[PDB]
Amino acid sequence: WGYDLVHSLKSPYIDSSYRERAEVLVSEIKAMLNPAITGDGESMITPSAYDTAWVARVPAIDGSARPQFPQTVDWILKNQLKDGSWGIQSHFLLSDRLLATLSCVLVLLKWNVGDLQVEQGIEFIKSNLELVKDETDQDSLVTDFEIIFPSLLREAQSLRLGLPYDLPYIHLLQTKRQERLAKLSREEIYAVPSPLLYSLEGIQDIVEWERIMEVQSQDGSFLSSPASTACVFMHTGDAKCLEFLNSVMIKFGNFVPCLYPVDLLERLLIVDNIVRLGIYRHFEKEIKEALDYVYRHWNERGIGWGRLNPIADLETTALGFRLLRLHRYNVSPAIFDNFKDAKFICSTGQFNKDVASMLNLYRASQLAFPGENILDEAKSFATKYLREALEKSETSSAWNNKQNLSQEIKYALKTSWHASVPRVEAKRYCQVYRPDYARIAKCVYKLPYVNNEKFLELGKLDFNIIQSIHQEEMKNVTSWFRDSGLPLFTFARERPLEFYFLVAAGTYEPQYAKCRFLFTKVACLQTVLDDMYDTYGTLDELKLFTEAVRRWDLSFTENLPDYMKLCYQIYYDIVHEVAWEAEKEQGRELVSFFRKGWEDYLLGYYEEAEWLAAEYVPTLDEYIKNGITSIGQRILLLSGVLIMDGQLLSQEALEKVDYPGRRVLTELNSLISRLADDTKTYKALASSIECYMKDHPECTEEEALDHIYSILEPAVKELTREFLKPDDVPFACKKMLFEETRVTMVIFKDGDGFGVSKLEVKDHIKECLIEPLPL
Ligand SMILES: [Cl-]
Ligand SMILES: [Mg+2]
Ligand SMILES: [Mg+2]
Ligand SMILES: [Mg+2]
Repeated sequence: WGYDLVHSLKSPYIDSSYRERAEVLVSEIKAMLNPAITGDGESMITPSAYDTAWVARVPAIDGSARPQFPQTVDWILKNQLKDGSWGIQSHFLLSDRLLATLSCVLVLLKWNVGDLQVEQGIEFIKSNLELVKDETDQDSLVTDFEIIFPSLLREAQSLRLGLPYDLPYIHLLQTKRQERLAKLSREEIYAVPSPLLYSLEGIQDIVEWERIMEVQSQDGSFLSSPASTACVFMHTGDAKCLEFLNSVMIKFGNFVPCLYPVDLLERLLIVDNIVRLGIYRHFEKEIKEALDYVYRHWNERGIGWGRLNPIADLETTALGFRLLRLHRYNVSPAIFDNFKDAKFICSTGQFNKDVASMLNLYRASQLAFPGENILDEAKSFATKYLREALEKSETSSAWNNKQNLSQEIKYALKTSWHASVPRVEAKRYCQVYRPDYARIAKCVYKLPYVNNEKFLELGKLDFNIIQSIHQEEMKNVTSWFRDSGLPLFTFARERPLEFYFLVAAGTYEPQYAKCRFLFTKVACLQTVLDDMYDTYGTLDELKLFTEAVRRWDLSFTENLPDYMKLCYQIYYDIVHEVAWEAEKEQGRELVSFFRKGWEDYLLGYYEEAEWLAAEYVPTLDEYIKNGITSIGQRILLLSGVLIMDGQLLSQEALEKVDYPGRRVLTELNSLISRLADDTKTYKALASSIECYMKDHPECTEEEALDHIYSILEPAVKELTREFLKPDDVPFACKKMLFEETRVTMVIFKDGDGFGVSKLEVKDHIKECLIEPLPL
């Protein structure tokens, strides 16, 4: 550890060829995504054999005895899998194969063709149905399986196909079907668009076709389902229905997907994945183009996965809310009123979709601004839902286990967005992201623009390049620390890597090396100043040191004890090196501004020193006032933020994020740091807890702690708004301040009062800065 560990590191990814390879990946990715955000190749989605077979049913509109779309028949005949089923070969899901195979077998029979495919299709259905012993064996269910399959299977039964119609599992499905159909308002199907419009082909005996057009989508589809739309068409001859089938055939050629379009959801999944992989900074233009389009279609009623959906979708709406707000678009969490009742519902659709909706709601809820009570409710509700989902047997289906759903859920619940290490989360996601990820709706499908090899390849490479660059910086850091004189103060612990990590883990970009470096010097100085003021020094010594702080005269230190003479000199050098760099970057005078900041900080320390010497316990108001200034986060933050390559902060601009006395970014960080620190430790002079109990003699320790959190929680919402707020402050500066707060919040998370876990601090440095991703 320390100097020796760091200088032994030898990362290959520093060589310029790796960055050059990464730039080819970036260009290839932009080319791949171009049709999805700029062109017309939108909605890239795999075939649905099940839906294709429904479209193949439509008889020629000229009245002749052939299909209107004979290419779909040809497709089906040519795409049977080796086991006799239809579906995507890479991923086997019983309900998907059962539904799709029975659908294809029936359409082939209609047109009197593919006798061999039909024979093999029937064998698969019969064979696999007889393997189901109990419920646990059915696996994950595609959308509305319980409703559609009994209906489709009755159709087969009327044709007397050789299927096991009398199996227990079959009877169970009918039972489940009746159960779903009971809670159904029939009269409302025609008045209020609902999830069931996605599967009309499964409830033909219920639907009055002459009334169903009122809930048709503007593009002629029924909830974007080709199968469902085709069904309505054969019953009504509706022209807009036909136009929708035509548009889908024109787009895909000889097949259809199970959802079309998916323009809104797809765009958001692309951005989500790019962001979580840590590679967003390469694709600013594409992310703006994607989100601008989503925002154009953002409305008070929420959004569906496609822009023409007649009803909003919680999964897509919650994802959109989060990404839009995260990217500084103005959205209101009142859109979640659309998914309420007399509160929330979303306990109806297919399981994976329901879980995805609640994960997205849970995540969106963490981006709350002050006074946004509905997000507080959303959080509670989503948390409760997700905790229950873990206890559900569906969560442990073979399919869900293969995708580690329970792990994803558990990880989501233990993960607080505010208390996160950004570089570490991206690293972890590169380890979970799947190029061949399969999703569920009416059938199993993939979105190749969202899930592919290139994303991951760039993700891993980019992470390793960034990390190797940081490893070289850590050599400079440790090299500087060693010759700095700081190691001489043996009453203070040496933590240069921990302070480096504090900034590098959030502000990682290669151009901000000077920012990380100066930040690390100041934090190293501060830990020594801190131990000097609250532990090592005597009041009389500290009065002398505090006086020299006021004078800014090196010659004046002749009065000080030897150890303080040295401390003053290092302090004086570091302050003025930071100042010089800042003036270089900013092009204006900043020495006076920095000196004032250091004065306030250390006078704060001295006031605290006087309190200790007098065994004085301040009121909580006094404690907080002093603690915001003396915790020293402010002057530390300024020492990094004013020296970010190419980021100009006028005085006016700076005062929007730094202004002692106001609730701006640096002030909120100071307050949050002080209190998150107290809540984390305090048990191990006097803290905020102890101060409240002096102010309120009768209150318990529990009441005292609870009150501290009542100050914390609102502060964190304000931090979030100040960060994301639109303004004329360089966003990179705001992000630096925010990300430093986030890493701080990781360090002090879960405040039981015992103290900080030093062992986990090290593990974070290891994961983030030491060990690369395997390629
Ligand atoms: Cl998968
Ligand atoms: Mg202290
Ligand atoms: Mg201390
Ligand atoms: Mg402490």
